[PDB]
Parts: sequence; structure tokens; C-alpha cells
Amino acid sequence: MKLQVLPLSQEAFSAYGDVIETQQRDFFHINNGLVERYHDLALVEILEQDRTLISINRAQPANLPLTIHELERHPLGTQAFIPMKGEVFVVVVALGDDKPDLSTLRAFITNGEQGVNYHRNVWHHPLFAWQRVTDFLTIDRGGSDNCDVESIPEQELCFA
Amino acid sequence: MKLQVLPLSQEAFSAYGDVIETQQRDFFHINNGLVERYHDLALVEILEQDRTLISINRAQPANLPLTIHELERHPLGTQAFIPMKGEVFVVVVALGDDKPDLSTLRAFITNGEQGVNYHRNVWHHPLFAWQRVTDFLTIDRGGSDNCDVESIPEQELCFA
Repeated sequence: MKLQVLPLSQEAFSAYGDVIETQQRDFFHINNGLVERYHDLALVEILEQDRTLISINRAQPANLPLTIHELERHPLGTQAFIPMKGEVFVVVVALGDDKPDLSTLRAFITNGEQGVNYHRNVWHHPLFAWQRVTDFLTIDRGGSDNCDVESIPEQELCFA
Repeated sequence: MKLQVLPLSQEAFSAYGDVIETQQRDFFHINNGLVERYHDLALVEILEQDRTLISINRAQPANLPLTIHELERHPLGTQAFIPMKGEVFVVVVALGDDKPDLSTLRAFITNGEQGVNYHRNVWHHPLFAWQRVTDFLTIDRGGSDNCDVESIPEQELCFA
């Protein structure tokens, strides 16, 4: 079928993780307002101390139209991605215990000022960029270990 | 008295934390090259289990001449800062157990493609931006608790 891609917002994303962004978020005035601290945007929840790792994933832009047929999940850790030069990107997510719960399947496009943190065990699509090669500051467990991949009905993202 | 600011490099910064960047760093080819995973750039070390938080700190640019007279340190966690739109920024670091070991005092300027992760307990300067307001993606314990602050001999950064 067709998967409609919608604007990313914290509320629409909240069942799946957290949106990293400043717009309309509560902050603390630090150093007599020299810094505005937009606090507690996401929580890293990783099983092993020694595996709370910062990396950079440099991702090629997808060809469009874009069709998807599987999602991946990381039971052992959250996974945050924050584009490093203001890039818009696209995310697909689903809840579901053993397998993607297809009724929970949603797709979002960011506004270029947003990163995402997927909660542990939440289904999402493998990382890809939008339009241009994009470096994504990553905070996750790293490796290719304890990643479950499950097929989904083939569908085409629609940016109407 | 004059503190000279030098190019940021991994080898020069290594006693103090890690440089987050891709240039000349080992990576993994993922999804038949579609992603390059620059892995293990920095390790977040926060021992309390619910306190690894992602935030954004939006920092005003300092005025030059830049003069410093104190450093802060966080005994309970690492603190990473990665600029969000490729901004250059300036860092000041020192080692030292109870107090800044003045012989270890260094200043660095980044090339715009770099973030930093201060190791736990490393003295560094309170966050400031360079030239323009800069948003820094932040991974740390958050709050203003368990932060030690220590005067150092006043000094002027020199960018010669």
C-alpha cells in the first residue's frame, strides 16, 4: 500500500521515543542567560555501562519513490540520531512485542531542527538520509549485535 | 598572561577526553556501503543508571578578547558537546585531582566538524559559543549539581 509521511512532532512520536529539539521546549537560564539549557530531551537507556557509545553514521540519500518492507528493533538499547548540519530526514516506526504491530506503523519527516531517540525495542527502519549524504551523531550500543529484523508488507512512502 | 589556542586534534586532546569527528577515523561499511559507521568515537561514562540525558545547550558567543579565570569539572560523569550546524568552537582543559594542575592547561579551537567528550573529573571552561549563537547537542548527567568550580590565574586566549 501507501504509507503517508507526516510532520514529526513530540506528541505523535511519544509512543515510540522522543524528539530532540528546542522549539517550545522548557529550558533553564544558565550563566545569567548566557546559555539556555533545553534539558531532558531524551534518556539513553542502554543495558551495559561500557556500551553507551557516541558514533557518527554517514548515510547516503535514498532514491525515490521509496518503498519499505522491513523494520529493525534493538531490545538492549535506545538509539539516537541527530543530523549534524540541519538536514531533514525521515523515520518509520512501529510498536509490537514479537513482531511489528502493523496498526502502529507511522512515518515522519523532520523539519531540519530535530533529532530522534527511539525507545528500546521499538521497531524502525534502518538509517537512511534524505536528498543529500547526511552525518548523524549517534548515541547507541553500536555493533550489529542483538538487532531483530522483521519483514513488513511492502509499501511506498507518500509525501502528500 | 597568555593562553595560546591551537588546532583541536584527537592526540592533543586524548589526556582530557575524546574528539568526535569522522576525518581519518576507522569505520564499518554497513548496508553494502550505504552507511559508514564511524564507531566508538567517545564513551559516555555516567554511573547512575537513569541519568544519561540528551539536551541542547544554546550558548551565546563570548566577547574577545577572551579572558578566563576559572574551570569547572564534573566528578560523576562525562560531558559531550557537539555543535548542531557545523560551528567552530573553543575549549579549555586541564587535568588535576583536587585542583586544576596548571601545567596541564591547554586551549583548542575546532575546525567545525568536531564535537568533544570531556572525561569524568576533567577541568574545562563553562560552555560558551564562538562568533555566533550555537546550539550544542549535549550528553551528560544534566542539572547544576555535583559540579566543582576552581579559579585559575587569569589569562587571555590568543589565536595567533
